[PDB]
This record gives sequence, C-alpha cells and structure tokens, in this order.
Amino acid sequence: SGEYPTVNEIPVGEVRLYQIADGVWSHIATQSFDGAVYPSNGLIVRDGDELLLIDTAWGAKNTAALLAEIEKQIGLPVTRAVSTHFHDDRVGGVDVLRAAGVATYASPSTRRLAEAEGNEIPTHSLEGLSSSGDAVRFGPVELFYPGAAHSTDNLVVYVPSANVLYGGCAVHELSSTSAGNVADADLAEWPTSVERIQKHYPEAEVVIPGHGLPGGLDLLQHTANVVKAHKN
Ligand SMILES: C[C@@H](c1cccc2c(-c3ccc(CS(C)(=O)=O)c(F)c3)c(C(=O)O)[nH]c12)N1CC(CN2CC(C)(N)C2)OC1=O
Ligand SMILES: [Zn+2]
Ligand SMILES: [Zn+2]
Repeated sequence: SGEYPTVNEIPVGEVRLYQIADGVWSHIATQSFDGAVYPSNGLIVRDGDELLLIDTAWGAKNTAALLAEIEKQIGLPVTRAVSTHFHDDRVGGVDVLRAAGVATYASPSTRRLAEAEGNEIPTHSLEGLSSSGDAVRFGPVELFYPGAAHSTDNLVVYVPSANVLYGGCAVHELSSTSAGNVADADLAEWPTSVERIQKHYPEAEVVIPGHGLPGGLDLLQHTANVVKAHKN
C-alpha cells in the first residue's frame, strides 16, 4: 500500500511495480536460490509510447508475470530490454521476452558469460562499453560501464530526465551487512568502480540497488564500505 515491496508483500509467483518518478518504475520479484528466498529489482523507463525494460524478473515465470503486470499497470508495450550482467536475476526470462517480441540487449561481455555459464542469452550486443568509464545512450537512458564490481560485466543505468541512478547489483541497499553474492565479484576493484559511478553521476537523486530498497546517493558509499569490510 505505497511502501516499497518486499518478499512478504508480493504474492507467490508475483511481480510488483513501484513508481520511482515520472515515467520511471522499478519492478520487484522474488526467487529461490540454493534454498533461500531473495528479492530482486529491475527498471522500467517510458520511451514515448513504448517502454524500455532493464533486467528480467529472475526467471521465466516471473518475467511472464512481469509483462502481465506492466500491461495491467502501464499498458504500453515493452519493445526493448537491457540486461545489466550475466546472472539469472538479470537474464533469466530473456527467452520469454524474446518470444513476446521484445528485442533483448546486453554487452558482448555479458553475452559471452551468459552463454558460457548456461544462462539465457540476449540477442543484441551493446558495443562501446568495454572500457571502464564508457557510456552510451540507449533510448531514454544512458548505459555506463563503471569497471568490475559485483561482476566483471556489470552495467549501471542513468535516467537523465529524472536523475535516477539504477546501480544494479554493483550497488547494495543501506540495510545490507555484507556484499551479497560475491561469487563472480572483484572485491579489490569494486570500490574504485563505485568511485567512478559517484564521479560520473553526482546529481543522482534516487539510487536503486539490484536487490532491496532504493535510497539516495548514500547507497554508493555504503556499498563501498560493505565491500571493503567483506574483503578484509
Ligand atoms: C543469481 C545470483 C544470486 C542468487 C542468490 C542471491 C543473490 C544475491 C544477494 C544475496 C544476498 C543479499 C542480502 S545482503 C546484500 O547480504 O545483505 C542480496 F541483497 C543479494 C546477489 C547479489 O548480491 O547481486 N546475487 C544473487 N547469483 C548467483 C551466483 C553464483 N555464481 C553464478 C556461478 C556459476 N557463475 C556461481 O552469483 C550471483 O550473484
Ligand atoms: Zn549477479
Ligand atoms: Zn544480483
């Protein structure tokens, strides 16, 4: 009823949307992994009379429910999707998207890692993002590669019209104690990549993590703090 949704407010197999700003929503879904339940976020950005989707809802059935919730709450067609790294919470559901007519995109690094690991593979390669600090425009957003952090391929997304910074899994929520799933992370490089984000987007008003509650710019410094602590 207005609060940011958690696993405890999202019915089973369900997706919820949350209005972040004019023409900007996050999507929230729940998934089980190795016997524990986790929330995860993605982004929806209005693109004229179409929508740009950032990240799947972590699974085929969750992503089908995401498309149904978008039709219910927004009613504009999702025409393109970007996955911000290769893990299942970002690409799981790309096959559903592709079969619904959505053009799916990711960096060549993400596509290679997804293919190697047996995850679903976005169709189109996003060039111009292979060097740390690189940025490219994609519809109503800017895509930014900050360097290795949560994964070597992780991208962040900025919505300039609303100063919304979607950090993906390279950014953690304020309540977080540890650095999440670090299986593919570069803990030594992560603080430097977060510094790049801070330097590039100092006017960000809302910061959205890959999992958990959005907040302000404080999420960036907090993420660096928890990552250095985990590393130590
Ligand atoms: C599918 C993904 C995955 C699954 C389950 C949980 C997470 C979490 C996570 C965990 C805890 C917290 C609370 S907290 C910050 O601690 O307070 C949290 F907010 C996020 C993250 C993340 O943090 O982004 N990602 C997760 N996976 C899988 C994976 C394993 N790897 C792939 C392989 C073969 N390549 C082996 O690595 C990954 O990221
Ligand atoms: Zn991940
Ligand atoms: Zn994640």
